[PDB]
Amino acid sequence: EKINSELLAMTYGSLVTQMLKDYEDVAAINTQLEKMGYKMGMRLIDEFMSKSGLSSGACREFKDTAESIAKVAFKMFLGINANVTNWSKDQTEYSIVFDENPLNDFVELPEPIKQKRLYYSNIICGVIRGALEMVLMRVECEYKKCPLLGDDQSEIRVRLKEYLRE
Amino acid sequence: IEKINSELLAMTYGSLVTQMLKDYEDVAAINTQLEKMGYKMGMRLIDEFMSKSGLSSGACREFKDTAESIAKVAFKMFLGINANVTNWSKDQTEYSIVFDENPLNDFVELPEPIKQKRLYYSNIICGVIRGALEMVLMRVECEYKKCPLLGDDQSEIRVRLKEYLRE
Ligand SMILES: *C(=O)CCCCCCCCCCCCCCC
Ligand SMILES: *C(=O)CCCCCCCCCCCCCCC
Repeated sequence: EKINSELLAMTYGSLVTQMLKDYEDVAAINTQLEKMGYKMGMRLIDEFMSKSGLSSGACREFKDTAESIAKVAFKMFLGINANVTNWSKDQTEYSIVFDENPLNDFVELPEPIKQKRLYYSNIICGVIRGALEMVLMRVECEYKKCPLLGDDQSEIRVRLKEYLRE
Repeated sequence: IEKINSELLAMTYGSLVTQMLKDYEDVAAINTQLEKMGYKMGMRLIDEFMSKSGLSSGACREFKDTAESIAKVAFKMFLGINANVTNWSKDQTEYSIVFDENPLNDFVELPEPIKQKRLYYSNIICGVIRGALEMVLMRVECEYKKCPLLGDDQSEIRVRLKEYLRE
């Protein structure tokens, strides 16, 4: 709902504001926002699985995670419609692109923060990594494009590092 | 609202409190900054609440009216919490909002020295109340008095009217 989405956006906005006071190094902020999401995603995967109706085999292959994240997870948690593009030939990498992001609403980065490329929503990358670890996939996930930095759309890259064994 | 969105909000807020708790020696300042974050949010949120709640401007004429509006409508709409009003003052300028469950508190355990320092983990709620009511021209003071994370039997938030404001 819009009001709960506004409330989440403002809460996360308070977090990023706090990080900008507590850290002088934007790279450090990016790293900690991602580590914060990582812990969340390990806990969020259970809510996603139950409320999505997906089975374990919907998560057997790395290739399958693109549609689940872009078409289900993004709508469920952020109300965003995302698309999958830029597949690698070996299908170990894909990009998730989207033109809207409720966390970005009413946000304006000061010029030095833009030039140093803060990824305001970097927490999303951590959530993906932590969630996918729980279905036994170790991935790297990083932002490449964000309209707050003057880019034409948002793009997040997801790369498979290894399949895990329990 | 829905569990997955409420869990997601609880975890995002939890990362905020966790980041602030690095400043472990001035817990009072943490309480205050959490309130100021809520204060700014509540000024921005009040208009949306009025719209989704269907309340008119005259629904907010008297301070006594805010108690049911916050405890019974806002708390359900924003946190999924059912709350109750108690401990009215004789002149109806003070009431408390009491509740036994709080989704922001889920799976949270404060270390013993933080409990002794009386962190109010959910203090952002007090600021939301203060900022929202300012927009309907009430200057209020709103503080936590009891929280189960500190060993209390329930949550209690005190709301006190300081003055009716002028446009
Ligand atoms: C099998 O393929 C499992 C799918 C993994 C679900 C991933 C959920 C992540 C969605 C992004 C949520 C970002 C929330 C940010 C909060 C501030
Ligand atoms: C007229 O007097 C109407 C009363 C104003 C209602 C204000 C709504 C308060 C919202 C409380 C919930 C705080 C949410 C905390 C988010 C982390």
